[PDB]
Amino acid sequence: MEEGGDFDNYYGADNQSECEYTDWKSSGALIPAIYMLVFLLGTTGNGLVLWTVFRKKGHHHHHH
Repeated sequence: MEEGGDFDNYYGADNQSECEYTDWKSSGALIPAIYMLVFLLGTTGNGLVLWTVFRKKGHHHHHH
């Protein structure tokens, strides 16, 4: 029974929107996980097999 008569435009309704109830969900108690399961599957995967082969080549970085 939230009075307010007509014209009731709710107001300050943002008090129930993505503002400070989802971003602060954790921050320091949730990232250490997703960043732990994506650490061995977001870099260790590959992105390297090329680097190593980048110092070899066996030419001159050219192929015109």
